[PDB]
Amino acid sequence: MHFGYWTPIYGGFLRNLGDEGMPATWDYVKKLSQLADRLGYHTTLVPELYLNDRKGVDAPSLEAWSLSSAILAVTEQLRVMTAVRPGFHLPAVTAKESATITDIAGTTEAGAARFALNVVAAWWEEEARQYGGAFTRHDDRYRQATEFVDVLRGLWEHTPFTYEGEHFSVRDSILSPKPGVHPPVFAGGESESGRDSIATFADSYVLHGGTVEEVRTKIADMNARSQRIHQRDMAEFGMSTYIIVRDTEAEARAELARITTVDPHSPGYASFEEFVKNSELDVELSKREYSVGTRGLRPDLVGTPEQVAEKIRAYQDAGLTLLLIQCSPAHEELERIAEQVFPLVP
Amino acid sequence: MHFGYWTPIYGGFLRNLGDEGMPATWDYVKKLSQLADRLGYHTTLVPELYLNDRKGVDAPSLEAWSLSSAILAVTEQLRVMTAVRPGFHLPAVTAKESATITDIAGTTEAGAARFALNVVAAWWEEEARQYGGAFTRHDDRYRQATEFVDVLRGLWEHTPFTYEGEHFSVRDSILSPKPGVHPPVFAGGESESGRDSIATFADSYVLHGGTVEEVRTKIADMNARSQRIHQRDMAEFGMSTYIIVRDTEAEARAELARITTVDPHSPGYASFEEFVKNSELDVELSKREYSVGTRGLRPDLVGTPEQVAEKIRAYQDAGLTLLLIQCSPAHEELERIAEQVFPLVP
Repeated sequence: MHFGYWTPIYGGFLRNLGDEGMPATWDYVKKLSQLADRLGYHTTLVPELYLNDRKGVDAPSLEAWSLSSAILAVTEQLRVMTAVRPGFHLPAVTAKESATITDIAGTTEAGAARFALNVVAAWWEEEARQYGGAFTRHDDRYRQATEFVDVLRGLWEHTPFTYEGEHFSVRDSILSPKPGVHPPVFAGGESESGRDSIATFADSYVLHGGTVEEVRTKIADMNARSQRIHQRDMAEFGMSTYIIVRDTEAEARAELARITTVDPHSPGYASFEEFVKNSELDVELSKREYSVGTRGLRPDLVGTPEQVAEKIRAYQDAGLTLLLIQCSPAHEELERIAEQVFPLVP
Repeated sequence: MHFGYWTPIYGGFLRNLGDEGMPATWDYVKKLSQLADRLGYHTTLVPELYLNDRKGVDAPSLEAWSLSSAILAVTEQLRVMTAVRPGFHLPAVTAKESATITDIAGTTEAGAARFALNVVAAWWEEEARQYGGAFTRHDDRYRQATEFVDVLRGLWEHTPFTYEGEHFSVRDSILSPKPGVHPPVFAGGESESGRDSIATFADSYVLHGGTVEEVRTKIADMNARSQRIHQRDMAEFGMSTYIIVRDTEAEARAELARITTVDPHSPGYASFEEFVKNSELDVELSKREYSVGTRGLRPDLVGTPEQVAEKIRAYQDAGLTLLLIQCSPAHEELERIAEQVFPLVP
């Protein structure tokens, strides 16, 4: 079980509250990344959005690729998983940028790649209008993600590489040097049609917060699809989840109530209606499920370190290999998890 | 007189030779950037090209934006001037990436911006075919650079910002937070039609290697254009030049002969014909002028520290405020310049 966390690029993760002692500045991100790297966190997910989807469109937010490159230059072992939307990027330029970031980061002590990519869809239509991104329809959305990954892979292995497609196309392209260890491709998308495409192009899978049976079922389904396409199980499985660990379960449950106290005028839910409309997920999201992220409290990792470790161990047996923890304040909470929960989860 | 230098992203600057003890790796770039920052170098120019134009298309090369972000995270005072081609970027995404890099870098002791942009044209047509860039020519090339900068400026000052143009367009776009000190816009382009557009959108000007009279005339011409458009002189003037400093002038001239020894099988001149065709400069380049860069040896800063300092002082009186020095090996040569030439040039 690898322990990861979300990098706070929006000044927090709670849509009901404002200040969480997590400023959206490089000063805070550097301190947090260096602390997590020292504590033994395996990976950090840096989401890619040019508008703050947690505190309001006008609230301060950091750019994913520049921040990711800077984090890797000031850390030693922490892997940086960076999100990427095909509609906002050229795959040939992205492949070159990724190879350079692989060199800047190097590899872990065991020779594993310190940089990964999360192929996410541009669900926010207003963000695409504002930042000039190509908004795609769900069947062509999954085909644009396949073509983008085919060009990334093709350039990292072949010299020259040529590709022809409806969304992306390259002619006799030369990329030198190739990454030492190629960045692993992670992807998330619960559409039934998209599940087959994601099983083909991605190495590992990302999932939103769910119960132990929902996670076991979805991991088994993805491995079955990957077994029919490539004759292999998927390399890693990460779940985006919110964690609340305290000395007593009553303190943990009091903090749950505090963060779920709905403020009617909170601008955090600006992107909620657009997420419901243009994020084709199997089950539609409610306003309460969008309080800390995308079903961050559904796994219910709220309690004492022993209780939370017991729940984490059940996800490990269900097939989960990585957690992508959302905290508040992350500088104090990630240290608490490292000290109290990490030894209990082998 | 501010002393700057070119970051070696192609494994050297000499098209006639191969190995220059300057590997195109982050290990070398980090050592070089940290050394230059300690020595007192003001700025470093990181060119943007996805193919190696100095050692052959298939030779190893580093990506400009990821490397620039990583350099700024590991330095304290050195400013990083990064090149940007409008045909390979979305100006709204570039404005956000630039604001985040401004936060990662912070400011110098005097409160000046540690990140600058060099608006360069996509002259390499084969590179645009390979990496999916939008190749423009003539009035479209200069109109695309004006629109790109108008969107960058508009997003850094106004909230929301709207722009309409043939190349770029944005609708009610929100960018938060704005950079503390906006990145200064540098530009290079000797076309007479392009000179008026560059004087309008850019804060400072970049020039290729030239004589003291060529530089004096061109700086005066640019300030006269800027005076008619904005009623002000341009902020800075940088010249890309190659330097050779030795204890004796005979040693310096022997090194000049060594680096200008043409090798018939050198793959460095792969982009020479395409540079001559699609660069759009007042004077066409010869093969000998493309040996170390773009007329890097035309200023002739070859000699003893006293002789080279005397020549630098004449450029300072002609109107030049910044040098963008090309070295080989840069780790030894930039230290030599800092020790011997820096005190002689006040």
